[PDB]
Amino acid sequence: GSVEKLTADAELQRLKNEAAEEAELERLKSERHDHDKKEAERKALEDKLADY
Repeated sequence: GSVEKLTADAELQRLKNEAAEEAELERLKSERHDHDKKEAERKALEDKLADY
C-alpha cells in the first residue's frame, strides 16, 4: 500500500464518466444523415431500380 493507491483511483473516476458515453449517441443524431434516408423512401415508390 502506497501512493500507488491514488493511481488506481483514476480508473474509478472513468466509471463515473460512463455517462458521457451516452452523449456520444446524441452527437451522431446531429448528422441528420439517417433522417435524410427517410426522404429516399418516397423515391422507392418509383421503383426505378437504378441500382440493378
